[PDB]
Amino acid sequence: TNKAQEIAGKYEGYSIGNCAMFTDYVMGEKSVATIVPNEDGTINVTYDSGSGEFKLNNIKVTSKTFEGSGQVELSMNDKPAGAKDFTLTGSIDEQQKLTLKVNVPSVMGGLTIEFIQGTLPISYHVSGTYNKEANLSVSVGSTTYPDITDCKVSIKRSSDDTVELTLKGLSNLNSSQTGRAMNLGDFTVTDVKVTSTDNSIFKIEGSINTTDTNNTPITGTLSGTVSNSETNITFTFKPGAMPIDITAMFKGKK
Repeated sequence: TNKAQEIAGKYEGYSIGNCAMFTDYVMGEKSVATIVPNEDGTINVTYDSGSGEFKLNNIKVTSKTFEGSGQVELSMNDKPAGAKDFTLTGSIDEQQKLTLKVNVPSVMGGLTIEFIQGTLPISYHVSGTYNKEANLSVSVGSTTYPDITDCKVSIKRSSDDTVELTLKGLSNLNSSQTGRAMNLGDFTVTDVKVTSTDNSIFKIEGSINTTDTNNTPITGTLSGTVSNSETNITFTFKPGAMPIDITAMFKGKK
């Protein structure tokens, strides 16, 4: 059994992209890499990333590792993206998992794409910037303040099933006829848990225990959902030593 056969196979997973302009972007959720031995002991590799198919032929294998270069027609969108040069490196680890990385240096400051074997982490289904059709409605006791439309929530992956969530816009709170506004800043809630019973509606939940951008302590909880680019989140928190909670309901689209 030669070295090419030792790494032969269909490997399934997902593909993540990084360039000068964005990081951790999903290039494909159901990517496939296929390594097939030739009679002479070389391999052909086909990597369907989901935003481009990368092919190499007649490549040599060393210590479960390979590399090569070629041309790819990228399809991050449908449009006729002309051929670009790429280099590809790949290796199979001791547990038979494939790691694969491609560099397309001539586009967007340097585009790299990584193949990661297995299922897409759930946190990718909630991460993003929800600043479209956005609204933030704040209430305390019997007061409901005017709608804030200058606001957003940003969600960043922290692990497979946790995220970091920043609410911006509370600084724009204006007084109501029934009460004065509070001075409130932006804040970030780490360790927010991501779950789903159907892989279509995603629940985000966590306790809040931090300080805002004016250093006011913020304590409480948040609860929301993401589905098809829309989020709805209720934050219930106490600023400082305030003996009543405030509620902020956010909605927006990414």
